[PDB]
Amino acid sequence: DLRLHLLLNTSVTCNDGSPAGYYLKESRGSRRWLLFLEGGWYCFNRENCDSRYDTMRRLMSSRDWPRTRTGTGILSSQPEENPYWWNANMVFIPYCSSDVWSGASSKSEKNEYAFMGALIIQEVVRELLGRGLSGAKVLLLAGSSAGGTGVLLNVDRVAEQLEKLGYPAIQVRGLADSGWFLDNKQYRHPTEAIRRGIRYWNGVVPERCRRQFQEGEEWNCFFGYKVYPTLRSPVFVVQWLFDEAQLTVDNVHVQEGLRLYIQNLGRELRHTLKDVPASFAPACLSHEIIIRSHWTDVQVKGTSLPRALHCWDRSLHPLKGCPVHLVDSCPWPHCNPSCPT
Ligand SMILES: CC(C)COC[C@H](CN(Cc1ccccc1)c1ccccc1)N1CCCC1
Ligand SMILES: *[C@@H]1O[C@H](CO)[C@@H](O)[C@H](O)[C@H]1NC(C)=O
Repeated sequence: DLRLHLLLNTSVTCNDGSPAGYYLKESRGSRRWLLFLEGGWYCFNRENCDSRYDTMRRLMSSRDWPRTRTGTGILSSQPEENPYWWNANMVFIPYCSSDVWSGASSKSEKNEYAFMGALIIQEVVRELLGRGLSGAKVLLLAGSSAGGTGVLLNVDRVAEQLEKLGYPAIQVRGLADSGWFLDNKQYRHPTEAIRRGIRYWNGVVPERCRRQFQEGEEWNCFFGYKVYPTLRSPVFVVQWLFDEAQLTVDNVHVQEGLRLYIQNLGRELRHTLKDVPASFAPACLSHEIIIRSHWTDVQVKGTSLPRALHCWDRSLHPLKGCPVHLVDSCPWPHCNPSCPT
């Protein structure tokens, strides 16, 4: 089990001003550290954040968090469940800021809620340095859904933080699961929600991407295919070709018009990954993968995700029989037989 620690700096808070935190299981024989960002949508104004506080309160407050959590999938310490990194130091960071991990604003006389996602990540890193992270060789910042987008927005800032604190030997990398979206045409009649959220949250984006798009256009940096080329840290992208959250935003819930729409979406997703050399993109209708207990079961071209990640590790020391770029070419959901049921 992973054990809860609330942040010693109690000014870095969840939405309601309660302290943020992290769950930790140390592995003293290992120099690998895995820091996982939880997902769970977001809120973007007073009225919809109040609604979230009523029925999704664990995503806005630490007051009701349990003392422990069980690590699953890539967070499991059992080699049978996690062939990739079972001996690593494991960290699960709960999502309690509702800001896609981008916020840097405190509660105040003008602000009913605090949106501190970007500061929460930085404070977790700083406090872990006193608990063994100072000896790491590799820090993998991973995340699913809003947490996958969170990796893209924060991985280079973690790398810059460790350099400035005097730890240039730690190699920072990212693993972004189910956070690679397209700003496409909907099937029936959403970027406005991110534009509004950034202002409400005092949201921050990576500096090189910010300098490209400029004031008022920072929402562009929330889209993987636009922010990825600006990043310097190595990032492995995991994305279903027919992601259910993508389809929900597109108003898809089969005749010719919908058939063409769905096939075009898979082709467009595949196009955006052509120049992403570490990627895993199966032709399945689903959402999230890395913390599911049966994450080992899916394969692309005969290679599982745990294998592809191991081959990525080797490449950062092409490899014979050890591929890292794995994108399905078949054009319809479940054309890959290994898709989840
Ligand atoms: C997992 C969540 C963070 C996903 O949020 C999806 C979008 C926000 N977009 C905008 C978007 C526009 C077009 C197509 C897809 C998404 C978004 C964009 C990039 C990264 C995160 C969220 N919302 C709009 C209303 C409801 C959800
Ligand atoms: C606590 O965090 C806040 C916000 O990140 C920061 O301004 C402050 O310096 C921190 N306090 C200490 C003692 O580091």
